[PDB]
Amino acid sequence: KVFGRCELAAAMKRHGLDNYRGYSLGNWVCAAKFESNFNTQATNRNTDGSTDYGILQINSRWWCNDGRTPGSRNLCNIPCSALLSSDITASVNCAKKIVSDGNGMNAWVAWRNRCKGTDVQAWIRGCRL
Amino acid sequence: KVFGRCELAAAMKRHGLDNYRGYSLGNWVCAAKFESNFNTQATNRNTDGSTDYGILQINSRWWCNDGRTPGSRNLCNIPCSALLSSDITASVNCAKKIVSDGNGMNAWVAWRNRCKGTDVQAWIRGCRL
Ligand SMILES: [Cl-]
Ligand SMILES: [Cl-]
Ligand SMILES: [Cl-]
Ligand SMILES: [Cl-]
Ligand SMILES: [Cl-]
Ligand SMILES: [Cl-]
Ligand SMILES: [Cl-]
Ligand SMILES: [Cl-]
Ligand SMILES: [Cl-]
Ligand SMILES: [Cl-]
Ligand SMILES: [Cl-]
Ligand SMILES: [Cl-]
Ligand SMILES: [Cl-]
Ligand SMILES: [Cl-]
Ligand SMILES: [Cl-]
Ligand SMILES: [Cl-]
Ligand SMILES: [Cl-]
Ligand SMILES: [Cl-]
Ligand SMILES: [Cl-]
Ligand SMILES: [Cl-]
Ligand SMILES: [Cl-]
Ligand SMILES: [Cl-]
Ligand SMILES: [Cl-]
Ligand SMILES: [Cl-]
Ligand code: NA
Ligand code: NA
Ligand SMILES: [Pt+2]
Ligand SMILES: [Pt+2]
Ligand SMILES: [Pt+2]
Ligand SMILES: [Pt+2]
Repeated sequence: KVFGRCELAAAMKRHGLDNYRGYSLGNWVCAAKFESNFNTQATNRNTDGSTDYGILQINSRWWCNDGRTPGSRNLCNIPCSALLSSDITASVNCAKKIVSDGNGMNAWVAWRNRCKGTDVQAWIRGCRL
Repeated sequence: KVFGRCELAAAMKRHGLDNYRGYSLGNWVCAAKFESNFNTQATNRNTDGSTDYGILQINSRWWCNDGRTPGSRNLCNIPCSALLSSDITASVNCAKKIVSDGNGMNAWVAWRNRCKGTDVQAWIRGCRL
C-alpha cells in the first residue's frame, strides 16, 4: 500500500507513535517518507547481505527473519514479510523496539541525515489526525 | 518460509504444477532452487528498477504490483508481497500465467541457464510427493 502523507500520520497516531520515546509524529512521518516513500512494500538490499523492509525500512540483521541473512537475529519475532503488509501494526511494533534500543531515531540513517533538526512539524500540517 | 526440497515439490504438485504446460515437476523445483534457494521471502532488485519476489522470483514489471516500478503492469492482479507468503498459492497461480505467456519456462532466466536440458528428475527423487 502506498500511503498518503496525512493517511500515514493518522495510522501512526492510532498505532501509538505520536510522542513515542519523545519523538513527535512528524519525526516518524518524515522518516517513513525518506525511507520508503510511504510504500509498505519497499525493500532495499544492503551491501552486508541484509535487507530493509517496509515503510520504515526495518533491517533483517537484527529485527526480522527473512531466512537469508547469515548470523542474524529476529528481535521483533516476525517474518520480514509481515513488515510489507498494508496493515502497519507489525512495522510500528517493531519500530517501538528499535527506537527504545539506545540510539533513539538515529537507528534510521535517513532520519538522522534528512529529518533530525528540521521542521518535522511540517510533515503533519494540514492533517486531520 | 524456507522449504525443504521434497516439501516444496509436494506443495507444487498439490498446487497443480506437475506437468503444467508440459513441464515436469523437477523443472519447477530446479527453477525455485536457483531463483530463491527455496525461500519464499527472497527479493532481488533488478537494474531496471523492477524487483523479483518469492520462490520463483516473479518480476514487478509485468506480474505484480509493488508501487515502485514505473510503467508496470500487474497481470496476476496481486500485490507483490503476496508472493512472499509461506503459502505458495499466489506464486503458483501467477507462475501458471507466466509459463503460458509464449516462452514457456524460458521466462525464468535461471531455468534456461541452469535447469533446461539437465536431469531435472533428480530434483524430485527420494520424495514422497
Ligand atoms: Cl499495494
Ligand atoms: Cl493497496
Ligand atoms: Cl495497491
Ligand atoms: Cl491504522
Ligand atoms: Cl487500524
Ligand atoms: Cl519467521
Ligand atoms: Cl514465518
Ligand atoms: Cl516462522
Ligand atoms: Cl494501518
Ligand atoms: Cl491497519
Ligand atoms: Cl488500518
Ligand atoms: Cl532519544
Ligand atoms: Cl519465515
Ligand atoms: Cl516460517
Ligand atoms: Cl521461519
Ligand atoms: Cl501446499
Ligand atoms: Cl496447501
Ligand atoms: Cl496491489
Ligand atoms: Cl494491495
Ligand atoms: Cl490493492
Ligand atoms: Cl504452500
Ligand atoms: Cl499452503
Ligand atoms: Cl501448505
Ligand atoms: Cl513450452
Ligand atoms: Na534476521
Ligand atoms: Na507491477
Ligand atoms: Pt494494493
Ligand atoms: Pt491500521
Ligand atoms: Pt517463519
Ligand atoms: Pt500449501
